[PDB]
Order: sequence, then structure tokens, then C-alpha cells
Amino acid sequence: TCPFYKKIPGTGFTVDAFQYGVVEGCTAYFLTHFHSDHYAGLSKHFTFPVYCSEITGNLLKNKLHVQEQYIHPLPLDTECIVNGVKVVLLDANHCPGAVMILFYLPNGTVILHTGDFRADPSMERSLLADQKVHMLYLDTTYCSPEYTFPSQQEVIRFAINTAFEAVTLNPHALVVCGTYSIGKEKVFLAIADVLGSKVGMSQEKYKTLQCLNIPEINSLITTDMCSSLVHLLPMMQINFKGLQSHLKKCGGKYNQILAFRPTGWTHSNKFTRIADVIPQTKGNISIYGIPYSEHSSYLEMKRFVQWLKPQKIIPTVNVGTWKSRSTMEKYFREWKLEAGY
Ligand code: NI
Repeated sequence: TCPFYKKIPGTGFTVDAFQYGVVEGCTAYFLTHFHSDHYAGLSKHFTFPVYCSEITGNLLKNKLHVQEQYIHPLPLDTECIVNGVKVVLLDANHCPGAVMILFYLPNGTVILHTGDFRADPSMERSLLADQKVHMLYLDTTYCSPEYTFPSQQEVIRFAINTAFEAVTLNPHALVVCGTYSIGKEKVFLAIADVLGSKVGMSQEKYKTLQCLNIPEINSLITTDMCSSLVHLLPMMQINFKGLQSHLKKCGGKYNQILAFRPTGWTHSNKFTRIADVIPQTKGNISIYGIPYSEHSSYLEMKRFVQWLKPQKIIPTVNVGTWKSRSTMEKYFREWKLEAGY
């Protein structure tokens, strides 16, 4: 059964609600982004209207085989009418194709559903500038002040400088980057650009990347592993055993691996600056954990909400424990008292 924080009242609509069977009263299913916890339940046998971005609809058709007649892609930043209700899709600064959804209810209530997002001051000059929001359905993944991490630009600067130094010292070093979903593509793209290489990967990952509307992508990626010195591997293989095994397969072309595991937040963030980050090393293999986040930090979240001034907040993450719920409610009231709304 579909939980209340996935339903939009006063409409026939649900958000990220594909794992509950036929939801009673649902006339249109929205999908914010192509991450498995959110698309869980979709497949080629789905026969209700799915509303999403262009990029998400490429992934639904090619990767999950959803039939074309049920995929309804909407342009971003554009007022659209869906089953009698005005909606807008906005860029969520999450993974490729990820959106927030503005719903203009027939009674005059305005609802923002963030999906998954990384809040940014640039959102203060989107179509959100123009009107009041009554209800906020909020990605609360990192809603506690201990969750700090650097800008994506600082993290990419560290990765590029680290990879370029290693491979210039040793032209026979291979770089490997872990992946298990879409998102975080700038990590491997930026490193391959500084090294003058295409990125090598499996046919299944190449397929996925070809759905993302990335400019000049044919110039940037390949399935010919032998021609490339930056390889993508599943995240599960980013350990000493998996990497050893991979280096054997390369036929003595390489004699060292430098590997990156983009994580979200980890508790080594509480003590170390990005500049000071060191790898785990065994023999000729080194593994860096890098805190590349596609969700808001505590401070980015708090700024966005204090700017938007919603009348009510409904969290969409960390909703399963009383302690998490009570913590989030306390911070919402602090923010409201500090800012005066
Ligand atoms: Ni996500």
C-alpha cells in the first residue's frame, strides 16, 4: 500500500509510487528520476501514463522496455497541463534527467515535490521566484548539521590533480572509477579529459550513458577497453581483490591502479579536509573515497527552505524511525523561528 507522502491531494497523482500495484484513484504516475528505489516496480508490462523528463523517458524505453505509448516526456521550465492540472518540471541538480515538480492545485494551493535534489542558490531564480508554495515534499537525506561535504567543483579539482599527477609520474598506471547507478558522471569524464583518453566500460553501461543527452558523448566514451586508460567498473569490484583481478586481464599493459569510489557523506568528513584526503594502499593498488554528493548538505537545505518559506514540510527520506522524524521536525521549527515565517 502506497504511503501518504507519495500522494498529491486534490489530484489523481502519485510521485515515485510504482511498487504498490494499481494505486486506487491514480490517473497519472510521475517519476522524478531513474534511481532504483524510485522506479521500483516499473517494467515493460506497465500500462498507465508515466510523466517524467526526456532523459528519464529514454531510460524507461531502452533499459526497462516500457512501451512508448505510456511514456509522457515533458520539457523543463514550461507550464504544462496534465489531466486538468497545471504542472512545471524543474532541474533538481541530482543525476541526469532528475526533476522537481511544481503542482498548481485546482483549489489555489501550490505544492513543490523536490524528488531527490542538491539545493543551490541558482534555484532562487528559477520559476520558483514567481509565487508562493504552501506545501514542500522535501529530500531530507542529510537533514542534520553533522552532514558537511565540499562543493562538487572542489571534489573534481582534487580528482583531476590526483589522477594527472599519478599517470604523469607513471605512464603505465590505469585509472579505475566505480559506478552502480546514473549520476556522478563528471568524476570519470573530468579525469579522462585531463589524461587525453576516452572512458572504457561494458556494453550495458555504454547503453545507459547513450540515453543521457550529454553533448559530444560519442567523443568521450567507448566499449574498447584496450584503447582507454580510464575504466569504469561496478562499485562492488572497487576493492583490492577485484582490482587485482582486473589488472591481470589487461595483459601486462599496466603495472599500477589508481581507483576512485565516489560515495556520499562518510564520517571521515568530520575530521579531514578534501585537500588532506589519503588513499588505502596495498602493493601497486591505491583506492580513494571521494565525497561527491548529489544531495543537499545540511546548510544548502536550510538555505533553500528559509528562502522558500513553505507553510508545511513533508519529509520524503528518513521517515521510518521516530528519532529521525523528531530530529527533522526540530530543525524545521528552528529554521522557521530564525527566519520569521
Ligand atoms: Ni536519487
